[PDB]
Amino acid sequence: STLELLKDVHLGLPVPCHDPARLALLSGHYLYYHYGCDGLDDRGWGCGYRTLQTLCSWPGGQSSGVPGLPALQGALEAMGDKPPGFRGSRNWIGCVEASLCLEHFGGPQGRLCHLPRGVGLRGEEERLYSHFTTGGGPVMVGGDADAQSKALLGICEGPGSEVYVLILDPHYWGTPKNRCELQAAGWVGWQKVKSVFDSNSFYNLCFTRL
Repeated sequence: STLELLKDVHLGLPVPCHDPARLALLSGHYLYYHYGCDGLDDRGWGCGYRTLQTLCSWPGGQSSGVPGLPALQGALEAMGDKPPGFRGSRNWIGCVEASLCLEHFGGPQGRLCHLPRGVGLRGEEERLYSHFTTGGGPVMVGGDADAQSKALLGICEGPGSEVYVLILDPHYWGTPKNRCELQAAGWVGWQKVKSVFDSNSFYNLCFTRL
């Protein structure tokens, strides 16, 4: 009768440092949306929608008001952001579309941020700490130029301020049994910012707040 998705899947993960100097995790709850999780086969193109659905699930960790992919595409058509025929298409979306859909469906507020080429998080480290500390939600990372949408759920750093971010990857295909399975395979996990955000690429972020 109901869509049974996994909740708060990062819980139980070890800190990626021996002695973290700073650590901030999101508050509130979210669900793990991923390829095909609702029966629609969006492999290869749907991951931006899946990350967006995760954002929509926060902070209640509830699926009941989270739109499906067709409804998301239909909203973009209705708003004039995409041409007729977009609904039913296999077109990808990113942070720009996500921010528009958040507003349309009354989801958390979605604030855009562009990261150009540069070191680390390009100066946005402090914003990310403050964001999570002040009740911020999952941060979408667009899938442009790497073909992988991701959500950011936390941030920490070691003694030398090498930063790690807690990443949620929506590319799982199948039915994940539990959060331990996701953690063991790295579908959710801490990663060094240097590896998540290639210094020679651009990234878009969409911060969620409520």
